[PDB]
Amino acid sequence: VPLRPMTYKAAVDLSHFLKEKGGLEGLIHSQRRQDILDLWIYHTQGYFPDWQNYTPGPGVRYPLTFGWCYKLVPEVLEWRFDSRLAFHHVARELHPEYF
Amino acid sequence: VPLRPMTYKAAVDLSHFLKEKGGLEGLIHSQRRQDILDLWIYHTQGYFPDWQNYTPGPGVRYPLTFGWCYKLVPEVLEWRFDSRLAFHHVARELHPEYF
Repeated sequence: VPLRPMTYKAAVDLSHFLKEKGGLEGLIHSQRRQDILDLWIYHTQGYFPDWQNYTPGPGVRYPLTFGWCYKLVPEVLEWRFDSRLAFHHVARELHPEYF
Repeated sequence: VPLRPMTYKAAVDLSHFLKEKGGLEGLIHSQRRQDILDLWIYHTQGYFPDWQNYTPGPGVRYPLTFGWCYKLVPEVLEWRFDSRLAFHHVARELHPEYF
């Protein structure tokens, strides 16, 4: 599918789709796992795999892409959904440098 | 100045400018007062005066425009600044209908 962009719209439609039809919720996090997810989406939906970044730790890793509603919570981490993320751009609040 | 749009960028630059050089902070709210502010900005900076809407009450009136960081708190209200507004689109969280 046409190489498209990761807009806030996309980030939710997709963020949503992963909850209502999938076991990402809870699933322990690993770089390799993220990559197959990232590579998959990129092929399935078409978004270039470089948007799924989280804040640097320690603690909770808030997504850098507003709209994407999944943070990584406890360094063993899990894919924890959270919809106040679809409205609160936490990661920008904490790390304004990144934006 | 060229009739421009009220983008999140503008909404803060402007939202900021009002704190660091003005007594809007606290000032009791009235429709008429808002209007002279709205009409002024529109002339000064150039933004068509129809962006400064807040949520319907009771209670706190969160701005409908993300970026604009001023809510109306207590029905006598005041122009109360708040920067977690530049990151949290509260009004969309509460009233998803409006968006």
